[PDB]
Amino acid sequence: SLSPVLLGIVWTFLSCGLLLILFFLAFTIHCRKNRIVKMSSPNLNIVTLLGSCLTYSSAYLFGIQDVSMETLIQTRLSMLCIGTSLVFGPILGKSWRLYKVFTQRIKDLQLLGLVAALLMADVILLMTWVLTDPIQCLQILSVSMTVTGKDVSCTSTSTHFCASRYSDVWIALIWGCKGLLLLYGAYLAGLTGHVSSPPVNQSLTIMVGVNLLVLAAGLLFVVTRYLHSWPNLVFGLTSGGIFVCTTTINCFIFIPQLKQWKAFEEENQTIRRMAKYF
Amino acid sequence: SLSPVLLGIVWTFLSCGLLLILFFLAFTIHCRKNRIVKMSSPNLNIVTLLGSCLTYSSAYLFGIQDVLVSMETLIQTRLSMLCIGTSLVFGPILGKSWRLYKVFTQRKDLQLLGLVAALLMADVILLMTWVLTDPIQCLQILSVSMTVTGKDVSCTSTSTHFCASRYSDVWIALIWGCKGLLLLYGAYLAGLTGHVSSPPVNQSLTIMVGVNLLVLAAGLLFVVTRYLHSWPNLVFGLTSGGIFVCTTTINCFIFIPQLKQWKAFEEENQTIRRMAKYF
Ligand SMILES: CCCCCC/C=C/CCCCCCCC(=O)OC[C@H](COP(=O)([O-])OCC[N+](C)(C)C)OC(=O)CCCCCCCCCCCCCCCCC
Ligand SMILES: CCCCCC/C=C/CCCCCCCC(=O)OC[C@H](COP(=O)([O-])OCC[N+](C)(C)C)OC(=O)CCCCCCCCCCCCCCCCC
Repeated sequence: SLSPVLLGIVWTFLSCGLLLILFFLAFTIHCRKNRIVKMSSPNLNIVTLLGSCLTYSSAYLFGIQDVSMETLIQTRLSMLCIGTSLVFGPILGKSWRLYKVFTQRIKDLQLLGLVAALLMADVILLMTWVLTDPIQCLQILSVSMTVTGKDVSCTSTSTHFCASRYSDVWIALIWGCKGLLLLYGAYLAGLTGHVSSPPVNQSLTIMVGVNLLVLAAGLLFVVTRYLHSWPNLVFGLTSGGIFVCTTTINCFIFIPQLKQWKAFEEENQTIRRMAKYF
Repeated sequence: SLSPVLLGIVWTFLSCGLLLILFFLAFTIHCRKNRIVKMSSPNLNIVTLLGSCLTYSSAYLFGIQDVLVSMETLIQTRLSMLCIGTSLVFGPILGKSWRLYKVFTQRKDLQLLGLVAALLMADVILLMTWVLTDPIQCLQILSVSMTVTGKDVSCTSTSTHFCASRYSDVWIALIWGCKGLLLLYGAYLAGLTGHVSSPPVNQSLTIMVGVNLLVLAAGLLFVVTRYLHSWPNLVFGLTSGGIFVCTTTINCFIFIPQLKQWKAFEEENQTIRRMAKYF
């Protein structure tokens, strides 16, 4: 039921995003010991890039329709939740470390432990969601007689959807926990405001990321809920929102590093040129 | 409909909160030239207290049930009052934080009043669009559904009467979304002014406590209103308690330090007056 053209366009965009993420991974693994890369916590960037990979994979999984379907939907939604937690944890840890060293001074292990607890919260919520009530797909046909007190109307609808019995409670939980995390992250971004350079100070990236996150989540929640008879629109909007948010966050993280690195080695090459000239 | 004991208890608690807001308003207006009050923003504190009054008033309206047999406009007005009251409570705090940040980062109440006026105009245009496009309708629907799984088939008979909008989750996501973006910017502002001055002038702790309590209460009350419509006492008590807790906590965090630092100032004044009388 999905157009091949839209599928091809979305897959090409997601593959280009994955290639960009892999390029950033190669850059931050190869140039680990460089000053510009080393001062930007290259170990905590691996977790962000891994979460970005998970988010892109879930965006891919959002595009297959027919074939169970419950396992597919749970898999892609849990992949999205895990990937976004892994993307946003390291940034918050970096901001917290910058705040702590600035304010009357943290190893990578403690930050990774905090990120692991953050991930465990999501794992607990997803596990209790999957076990308490799965996302079983039901074919619903019914006849409804509407009485508003002034007019009588009758309608017969045969609808099919994949959802939980109490899906809004799990929604409100996941949205709520992520929102508390984002509020604390915005507080951290404010605290480490104009405290250092962009590659070290992850403050604009946090604000852009949380704003895009809230906007995309609201839009896609509404669109999935109500425009379910527009499969191409829902698929395109979901994939575009995931792609835009992930690509924007990763670009904000890594482009400053790339340009500062280019300037650093250009200066080193000029120094070597001067040494060779004499 | 609703138990008289729960109604009485909720009304007592809301009345006590409203009297506390009235006392804070009297303190702000009376001592508007005092140094501790003046270095705060009494004109903006008045707006915060008026928003608190609106939020306390809406909690009373949440307890009216099976009286206006008129029920649609009651829900519309109680929810619009909550939205406007939250805007009026939180806008002034953000304006005070922004003014503090801009004063100490250099290279005014009318401007902040204009900013919060725009903030309230956003909610006004959202609420007007909600009412005019998709208003609440109190409709009774009886229906039978033949729920069939991959291998199992069952039938159910449901007859329900609820007052809600046709595209209710659209307006929910919109208002929740705009409020959440403003609260994210408020958290950013609280971070920017994290340790810039004292709690009477600095509003970081009040902002963070308020946004956390607000998100938690809204998330709880959305779910319980949606899924526990068969528990009128529970939903009424929980909604009133959440509104009361949020408003009371925010206003106490704003105004108690003012009272503390005003009483200390007055005590110092009295001590020096007594020493002057001695000599
Ligand atoms: C950094 C990159 C990451 C950001 C990407 C943002 C994109 C989000 C799109 C996915 C969310 C919409 C889909 C909702 C679920 C669905 O498809 O329906 C199946 C169902 C709900 O179906 P339904 O209710 O939408 O439709 C049925 C309507 N009916 C009338 C029957 C009720 O899912 C559930 O039951 C709930 C599952 C919760 C699991 C978590 C979801 C993924 C979380 C990813 C975002 C978390 C981070 C951001 C949080 C926001 C900021 C605080
Ligand atoms: C500082 C003090 C203020 C904080 C007080 C926080 C308490 C909030 C409790 C009220 C919200 C729950 C009620 C939801 C609407 C309802 O009653 O159902 C009628 C209906 C929804 O009904 P329903 O969907 O819940 O039940 C019917 C289910 N059915 C299957 C039929 C759909 O309301 C609407 O249609 C939406 C109207 C939106 C108007 C705005 C609501 C009030 C706004 C107050 C909170 C804003 C500030 C916080 C935002 C979040 C933080 C970023």
